[PDB]
Amino acid sequence: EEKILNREIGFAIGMPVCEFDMVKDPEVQDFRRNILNVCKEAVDLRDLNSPHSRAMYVYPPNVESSPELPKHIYNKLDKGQIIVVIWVIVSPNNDKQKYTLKINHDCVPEQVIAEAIRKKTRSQGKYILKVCGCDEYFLEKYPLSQYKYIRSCIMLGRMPNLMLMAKESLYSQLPMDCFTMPSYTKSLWVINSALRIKILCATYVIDKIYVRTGIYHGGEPLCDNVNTQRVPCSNPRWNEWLNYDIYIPDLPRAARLCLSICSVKGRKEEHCPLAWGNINLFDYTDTLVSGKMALNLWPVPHGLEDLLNPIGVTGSNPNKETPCLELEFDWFSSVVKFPDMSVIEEHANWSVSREAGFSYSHAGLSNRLRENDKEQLKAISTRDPLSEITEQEKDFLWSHRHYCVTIPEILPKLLLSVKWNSRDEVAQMYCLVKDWPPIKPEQAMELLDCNYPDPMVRGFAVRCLEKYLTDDKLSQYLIQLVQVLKYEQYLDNLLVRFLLKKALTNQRIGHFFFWHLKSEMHNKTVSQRFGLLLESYCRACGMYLKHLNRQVEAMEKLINLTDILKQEKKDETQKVQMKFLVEQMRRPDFMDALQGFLSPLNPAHQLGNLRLEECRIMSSAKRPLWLNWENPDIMSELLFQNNEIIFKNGDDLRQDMLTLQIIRIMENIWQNQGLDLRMLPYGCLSIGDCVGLIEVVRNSHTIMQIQCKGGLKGALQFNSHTLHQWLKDKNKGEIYDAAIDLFTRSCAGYCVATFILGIGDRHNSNIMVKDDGQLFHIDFGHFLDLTQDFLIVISKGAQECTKTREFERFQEMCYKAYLAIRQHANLFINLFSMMLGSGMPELQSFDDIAYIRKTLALDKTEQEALEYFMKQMND
Ligand SMILES: CC(C)(C)OC(=O)N1CC[C@](C)(N2CCc3c(-c4cnc(N)nc4)nc(N4CCOCC4)nc32)C1
Repeated sequence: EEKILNREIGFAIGMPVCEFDMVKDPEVQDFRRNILNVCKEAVDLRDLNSPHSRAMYVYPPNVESSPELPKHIYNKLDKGQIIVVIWVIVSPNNDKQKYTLKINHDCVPEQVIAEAIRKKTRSQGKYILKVCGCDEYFLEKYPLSQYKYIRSCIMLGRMPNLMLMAKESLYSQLPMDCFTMPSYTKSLWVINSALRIKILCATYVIDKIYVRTGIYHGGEPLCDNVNTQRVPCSNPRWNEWLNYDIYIPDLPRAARLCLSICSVKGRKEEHCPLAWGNINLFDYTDTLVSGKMALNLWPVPHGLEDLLNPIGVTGSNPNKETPCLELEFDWFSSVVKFPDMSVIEEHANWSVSREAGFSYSHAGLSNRLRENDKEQLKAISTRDPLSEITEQEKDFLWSHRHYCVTIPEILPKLLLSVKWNSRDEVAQMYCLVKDWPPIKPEQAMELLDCNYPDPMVRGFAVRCLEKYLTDDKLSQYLIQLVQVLKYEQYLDNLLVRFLLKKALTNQRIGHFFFWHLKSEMHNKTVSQRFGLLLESYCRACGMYLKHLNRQVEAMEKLINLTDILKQEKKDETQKVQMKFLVEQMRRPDFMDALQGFLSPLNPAHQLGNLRLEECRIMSSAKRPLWLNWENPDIMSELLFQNNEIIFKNGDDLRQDMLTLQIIRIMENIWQNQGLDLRMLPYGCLSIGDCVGLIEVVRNSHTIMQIQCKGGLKGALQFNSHTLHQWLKDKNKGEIYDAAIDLFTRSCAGYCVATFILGIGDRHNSNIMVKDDGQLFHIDFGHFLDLTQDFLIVISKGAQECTKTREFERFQEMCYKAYLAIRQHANLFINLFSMMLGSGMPELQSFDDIAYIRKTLALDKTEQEALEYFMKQMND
């Protein structure tokens, strides 16, 4: 009953559910109970129009956000019409019969079905369309071309193959979801005292040692940092009150105490942080902290480059056998609470009245209290998220804060201009935020990074997402939204409720939401937040938990298998290693585990029997596994008969994930702007700590393999004409011009992309080509830091390739692609900035992201940046 569900949830998270019941923290227990309304709401949405609504949850329509087709996509159609193949399975022999239609691109699925019934009968509401080869359905009345599969077929010039299926055949396979509810003052503003914190002593701990402290709002100090006196190592007792230059009523809601135990060496003094810890000055119930408190510290993360870690996670280290700092806060003879919104609202009105009479009767000059000014506000509004905003500009923005509500896009600049250590300014900012006009999701996401910790600011950003973020765009930005959950002060927040609700009403989002959280469960700084979020997801996702457990079981077996191969049988032959794999595959636990589950790279792909004869232990770095499964779909032949995936144990696949996501976003920018630059963002998913899956691109070869004619030629005898000749043999005739054009467009896209992103390495073994001419890159080891062979293909064989008309057309493609991404720089700056909490070695500070500002030449004019890019291309 509930014991079965708790066992399944425990296996999915990799933690028994009873371990959450043992947690004494009232915030943990309140999260577990209070989040359940999000679960109830999602389940009710799924039962509204059951079984159609249940079918839409399990198989959501995979559509683009807009039915409007870019002019170059509409041109690929035949006078606005598409040719589709509709297949029917005629029982008993289960024969596949096809019916070819020529219909308007914007025909809804029921119109297509009716037209297929007409063509079939020439020799209605009881049927649905499915994509041949995978579990993707057309259950909603969107125009056919808006479905990503159809849109993808229009571009690429492939013919859509759809399968007609009885509506009842699908609805009968949807089991009944069993969501069951589980078994489980004074005001801050009347305290007229300055903030002081006592550092008592440290347990579980170079010349001397001290405690470095600071009051922060985000990564910004609200006052000067204050240190304790230096003491010899030993078990240091300080018993020292640290006094801060800030008054208790001026503490913002998101104010934090950031601590460090620092080391001093005498040589120039060398200071090093030994351990760190951050504390929210207010708890989840708005209570100001008081009395004695002990904090277990965390190890210093690699690449800290400062004595404190204000961006770091909040709360005590769960491992209690670590450096433990004892602190004491003042007790104001009562439980002190942050004021209600109505109290803050009254003070904001009284502040606007006081700071108006102060303007008239104040003898001094107050920089914080015309058409040239409106143009200066408009120019500041257009600066990128990493551009510096001076103290004079902050005074300018804050003084015109009411004019700012008319350029809603300026909100991030204005929020940075507020004096967060002044309750008079903050109360006024809350009122402006409360009625601020909504902004576009790509702009609201900026307000969810580490720079904006305020709950009202973050609440506004989430409300913009609830109103304007489509499920397509939510899927596209999922990795960032799951990462910014780490910046939230508390377990229960508006962002977590938005993401969970979305995950629980769209199973495609729920699948990736599960894996982005599960993959970080090894990280103790997020284990509890992500584990509690995972329990609430698993409790309400329905039958999909049974499928997720099968994916988890396959991945655990592959980690175990690859662990034995990398450790115990490392130097044994690939034949002897494959004999071990075939022996492990004869064991029932492994036979079940590595077969008959959905692909974690794309749950629409079923993975049937493991085809060991087509598998191999690769000789590449970290010895990955090349795996091959049968696609058990009734029409697998129309998509792919076998699914090939690389399972790698040892590489941090997060940088590859991020690069592949960015390439996808760049391609959408280009496609929407009428720039057909074909990219290949293949699937890559981090499954855990340096473990993951990579999608194998069918019909691909490295430049190295093409160049050495499969072993005959050696590097010393490498002709720069070989690549072009190989492409001509693979595409003879009219299909040759298409291959050269596809090669040109894809090569242009990758030249610009790798340039802007600063992708290193780049050689004949990490650059690949498909039979049809499509060029792509693999293995993006690092980021934020065009051979003669390609020019010969682009110029169709000419020796003076940099002088042909084809090279001028390729150059224009690159310039337009570069300018299109420069126009969307804030989005890319924001996507990188939101990842600053992952702990990726090549993305640790805003200085790393500033590399994009240089390649995009954001401090120049449009014509000055194009000339910079032309100089880089010519060099
Ligand atoms: C049979 C073909 C010609 C396809 O492959 C071959 O013969 N190769 C011989 C070795 C080879 C280069 N290996 C080595 C590493 C590798 C990776 C890879 C590995 N680690 C990260 N982090 N990221 C990507 N990815 C792919 N890709 C296959 C194509 O689809 C995209 C993914 N191949 C790879 C493939």
